Amino acid sequence: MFTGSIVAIVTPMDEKGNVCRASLKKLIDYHVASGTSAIVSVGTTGESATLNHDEHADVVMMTLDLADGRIPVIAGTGANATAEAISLTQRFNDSGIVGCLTVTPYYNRPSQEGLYQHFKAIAEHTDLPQILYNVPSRTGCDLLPETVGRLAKVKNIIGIKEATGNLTRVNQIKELVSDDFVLLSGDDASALDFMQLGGHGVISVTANVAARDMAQMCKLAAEGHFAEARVINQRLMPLHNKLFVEPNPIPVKWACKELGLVATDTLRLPMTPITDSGRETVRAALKHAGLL
Amino acid sequence: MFTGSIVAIVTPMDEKGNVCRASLKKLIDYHVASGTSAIVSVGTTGESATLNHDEHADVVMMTLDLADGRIPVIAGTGANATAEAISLTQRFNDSGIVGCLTVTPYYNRPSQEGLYQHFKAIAEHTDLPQILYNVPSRTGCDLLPETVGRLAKVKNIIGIKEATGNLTRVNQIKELVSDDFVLLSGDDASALDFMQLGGHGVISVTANVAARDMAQMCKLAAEGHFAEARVINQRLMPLHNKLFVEPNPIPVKWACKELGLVATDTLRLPMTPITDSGRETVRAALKHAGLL
Amino acid sequence: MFTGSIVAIVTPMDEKGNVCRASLKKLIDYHVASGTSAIVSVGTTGESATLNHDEHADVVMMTLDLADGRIPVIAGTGANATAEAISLTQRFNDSGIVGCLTVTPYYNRPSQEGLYQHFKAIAEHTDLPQILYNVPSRTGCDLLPETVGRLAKVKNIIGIKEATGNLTRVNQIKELVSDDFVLLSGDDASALDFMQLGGHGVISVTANVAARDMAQMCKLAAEGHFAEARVINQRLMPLHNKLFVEPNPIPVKWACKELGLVATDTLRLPMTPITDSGRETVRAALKHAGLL
Amino acid sequence: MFTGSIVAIVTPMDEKGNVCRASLKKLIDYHVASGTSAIVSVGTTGESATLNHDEHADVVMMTLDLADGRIPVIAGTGANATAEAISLTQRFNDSGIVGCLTVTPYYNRPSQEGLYQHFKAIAEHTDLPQILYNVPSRTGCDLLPETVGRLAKVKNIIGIKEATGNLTRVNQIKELVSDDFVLLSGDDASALDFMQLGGHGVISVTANVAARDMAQMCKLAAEGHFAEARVINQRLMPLHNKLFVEPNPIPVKWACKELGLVATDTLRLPMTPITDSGRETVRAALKHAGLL
Ligand SMILES: [K+]
Ligand SMILES: [K+]
Ligand SMILES: [K+]
Ligand SMILES: [K+]
Repeated sequence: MFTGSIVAIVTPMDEKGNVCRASLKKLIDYHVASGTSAIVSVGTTGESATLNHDEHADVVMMTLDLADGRIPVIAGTGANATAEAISLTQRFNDSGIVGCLTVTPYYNRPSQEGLYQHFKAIAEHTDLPQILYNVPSRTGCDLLPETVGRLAKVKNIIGIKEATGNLTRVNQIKELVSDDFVLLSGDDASALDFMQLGGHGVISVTANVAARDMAQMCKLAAEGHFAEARVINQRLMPLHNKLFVEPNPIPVKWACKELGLVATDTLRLPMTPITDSGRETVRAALKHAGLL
Repeated sequence: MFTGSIVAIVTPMDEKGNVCRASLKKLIDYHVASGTSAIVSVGTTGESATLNHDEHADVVMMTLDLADGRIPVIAGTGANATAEAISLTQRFNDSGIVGCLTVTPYYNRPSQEGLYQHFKAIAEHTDLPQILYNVPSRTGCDLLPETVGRLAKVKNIIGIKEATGNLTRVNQIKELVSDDFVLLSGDDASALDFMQLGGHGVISVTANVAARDMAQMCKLAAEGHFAEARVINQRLMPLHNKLFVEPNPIPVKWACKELGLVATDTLRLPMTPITDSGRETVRAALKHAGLL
Repeated sequence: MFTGSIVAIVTPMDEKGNVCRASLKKLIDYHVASGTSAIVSVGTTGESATLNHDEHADVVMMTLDLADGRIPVIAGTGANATAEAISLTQRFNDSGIVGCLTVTPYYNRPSQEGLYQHFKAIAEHTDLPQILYNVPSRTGCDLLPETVGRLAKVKNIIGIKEATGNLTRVNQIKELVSDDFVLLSGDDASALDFMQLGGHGVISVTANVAARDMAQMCKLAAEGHFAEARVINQRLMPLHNKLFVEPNPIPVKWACKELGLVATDTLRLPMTPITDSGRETVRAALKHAGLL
Repeated sequence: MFTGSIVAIVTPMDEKGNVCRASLKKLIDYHVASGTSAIVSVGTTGESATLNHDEHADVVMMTLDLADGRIPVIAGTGANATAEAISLTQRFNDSGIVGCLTVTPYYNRPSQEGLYQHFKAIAEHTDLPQILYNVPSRTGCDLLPETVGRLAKVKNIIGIKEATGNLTRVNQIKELVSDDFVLLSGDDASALDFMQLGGHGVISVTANVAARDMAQMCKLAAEGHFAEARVINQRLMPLHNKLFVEPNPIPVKWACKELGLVATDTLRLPMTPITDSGRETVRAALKHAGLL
């Protein structure tokens, strides 16, 4: 659903930079077995920036097909041009996906009114649940709680993936939206704290390599067993952190290859191969989490 | 050249949001008459983000046509995917443009190495001069001086539009590159200071409405007459600031419409109409500059 | 104790800028009746910066005397010179105070090792419990969790007043210290969230004017009744915020005078009298909290 | 004058942490010989924070004595309490100092109005010229250009040591004040740029060890020979940066001891000894500058 450990899955690629079906199938099975709640296909971690709209749609359909109904698929549909966002959204209108993860327009820096207008129009062109995504450090703009409250009144807008790492925002948003509105963390290092404050889950990068643990940590947190949840979080912390020792998804794709979950760690420019020291660092975090 | 006052020209649109040729023609004649050094077609102020590649190409082509050789045209060709960037550049290869303004990949946040690989690849597949564009506030990433030093070694990469507003950068970059490498300000409010420290010009938003004063100011600065350049810069300061009271190009498009330079101030979503409060602030700035 | 609503009390002054005993007595009685847990005398809010060491000591002794054992008194003992801090601490060694609130050296910006050395020496010259105080925005330096863990091993160092507003720090510090180590919020706007994450109380400014409510909010939070705690927090939020509409303690001293708790709102330079719009703002927040 | 290279001189101490006259005498003779314009006695680099008012006065007095009229002395007289500032200034009234360097109140964070009241009061109770000192990184507060414009109207306030490193400030302040108001850099790494934009000098930390190069560099800059000034600035750059590898004055005191200029590099707590890693970094910077 839109609760628990939702994975922002990587798009495994062959040596040529094209989606590798075999590796994608392995990852999906892994998530189905590990207890992951849902899969966000072609989000930032899935290299949505270097995949054209057609390739993007292909990856989503393939994932949907490989999921075979065993696990829900949420599609990344963000764009910085309102017409473009609506257009990408419409490709999935009756695809089988359960909702869309749509980011605030990046680079062009619209006003809060622009942000509002942008999401309102997208929402009016689909029946699919829309989950807002705010990540000021990559977009150059920040969706404020007041605007979220406004947008939460649109029937189709059902939640938000908050990636600021600004924990005071959980309750500022909660105070303005209904209890039905879903609050998901967008920052692994603080997801547990986010949950202890009232969040409902996390759209995770760490979950790519430690799905079992992340799912367990989230269930406990959900049941209010924060003390035992912290133990898992402590084992994972070096991963929550070192997975960004280099531009995500560079560290997570290598970790995946290393773990034997994907065939290659190939990425598309401007993402480049992990450095040697980067390898050493990630390998240690893996060791510490007990995955290696 | 790639010196002096270069206008980051707006893309005039009708009520339907489609490019308006008559207004564009008017703007071009205005710059030819005011002494503007060159025109940057379809850059950030030209709404590159909301124009599809086909519209992007048509606008650049229309501009060349309307310019009729009277003023050089530089096309915005930035993308956050290297392959997309290369393709976009190939569509302009022998169009008649003098160079390309290429922005650091936004949103995906690549490393200094990725940034290096990105631009090197683009430069390798064209013969047009490349002008790098650094604006961390909008992209989420920063092209450091040392990376600029590496890139400047590529025959094709001839300059940089620096928009951090961090003036220590002028001499940090200046010392790492060749004497003929061009440094252009990308921040109107600090452009004269930038030029006083060693820069060669400015890719201006203010030049859209104060083309003549900007051209004189830059010429005075280039000649070392900073005191007399400061006088003009003081008249223009409110505009340098107020043109950003609301998300650019919202204030400047309104200002063009107000002066009778363009028919409408219509923009594409997520850009919204100027507020009444914005109208009065920009208007007062126009009077201060002596334009209305 | 070192739990619940601890007030960073203002130092009421006559028209001449000297402590007003009558007004101080009224405030202390108010806190005793309202259920405030403890009083931090001559802290930042109490204008420790404009009071010399002798006047500082006089205010503490007077407060201690007026408290008459009905409520614990913690004394502010911070200084940016280690010898000076030790010296001020020693004046209170057998005064009757229950502990000292000592801030990280301001202005001189020592290293983490310097911070460590600084608090270790102070602690070695007293038997009084020491509560560390980290407020990077006023001091220019930041005491990191790792250093806190180091210092928490010193028997005499018993807790920390965290005023960064950085909520991820509650559990980073908790992971490194014993469960006996006290974590107090130093930021009213986020104190409840701080408590929900594991904090034990708040050294509050808001408590100066809404002591009953703050004490109640803290007890509920302590008993795990966060939902009802939020209701009180919501009523107080405009106060948590507008109390800093001007340099603290300018807004809180006026609120105090307005409420009739102190005779005058006189402050010492560089603190200046509240502005008219400042008054209007604070008066509204008071209204909203139902105090006015 | 209040032009050129002005050294923010260190306060040499023996093993016990007491002021060492012999080393001070040596430093003063060094500046007299190297061409240093003036000496700032007991400023931030001189450990004003760990010296009591009596020690502060003795050091300033010793310096005047040892200077024996061969070089002007400016005393640091800043305090975060207006009354304390006024008193400190009165102790130097007819001492022979040429002016006072007075820092914006740190820690208590006053408003622009408070800042204005503070300096006006100080200026009113002395006849010595006042040089304002803005360093937000250490004080937690910022003296804006417009407040500087107000203060500059006070006969007595003659200049500002600007240490933000924000170069747009030069002309923002320049345009608000009288032609004879002095602008001094307080940031070594950006001092030449600051001077190139209109500043008159720099109150330097690097001048402690490279007095001669700094004096020539500033004279060249004052004469408009920026190219030849840049050459020297490049040699000195590693030092401009490395002298802050560890909390100033830790690196610079070590450097003085290393050159044989001072007997010991002892500091007072919270300042701690230089680390071995620091030793090697500063040493390499000394070789680069050609001093060792
Ligand atoms: K809704
Ligand atoms: K080149
Ligand atoms: K302890
Ligand atoms: K003056």
